[PDB]
Amino acid sequence: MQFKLILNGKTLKGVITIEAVDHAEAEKFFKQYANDNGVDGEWTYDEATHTFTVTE
Amino acid sequence: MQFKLILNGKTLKGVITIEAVDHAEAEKFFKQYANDNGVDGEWTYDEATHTFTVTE
Ligand code: NI
Repeated sequence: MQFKLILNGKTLKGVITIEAVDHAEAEKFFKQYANDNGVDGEWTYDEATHTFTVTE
Repeated sequence: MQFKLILNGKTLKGVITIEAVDHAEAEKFFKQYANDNGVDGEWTYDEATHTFTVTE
């Protein structure tokens, strides 16, 4: 299902949409996306939006 | 499966194990647990242990 992640970092801004199976898959997938492109921070999650964000 | 919650709060420390259906309902049980018992802070998640943390 549709899960979204907002990469609100220093240099880069972003919004990614995926169709992962659940909160579990979407979560690890986004931990790895943010890590691979160099934004790491605290993760916020709204379950009304199915939207993760990571803020630096 | 057994999901865990590490409550790192100013005064209170805690560790809860529950048997919620998935990462989703465990995380919401832990969200409404955290406010219901009055800890507000930053959440990190370990997928090796099935273990949430909130550090106030
Ligand atoms: Ni999560």
